[PDB]
Amino acid sequence: YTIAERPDLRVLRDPFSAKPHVLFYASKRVGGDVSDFAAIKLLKFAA
Amino acid sequence: YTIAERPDLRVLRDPFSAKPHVLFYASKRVGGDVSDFAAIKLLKFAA
Repeated sequence: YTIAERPDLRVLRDPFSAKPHVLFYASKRVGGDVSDFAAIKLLKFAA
Repeated sequence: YTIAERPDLRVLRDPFSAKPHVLFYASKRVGGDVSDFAAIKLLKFAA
């Protein structure tokens, strides 16, 4: 499993959009699916 | 014809209002009309 990420979390705040409120906008961006299909086995409980 | 203007291009980026966007607001200002009415003649195609 290969996770790709950017290791910092961008933070913004704005009295400018809503006037009496502050509205903290924080976001980080991150993603990943499997790189190697032979390296993960699963336990199915059915059969 | 006399053109009056400011020689720049004011850029204001706005992460705040359109929140997942950046929203560059750029505005220069310019005006102008004819200064010497004798120095422009026209070709009318009618009559």
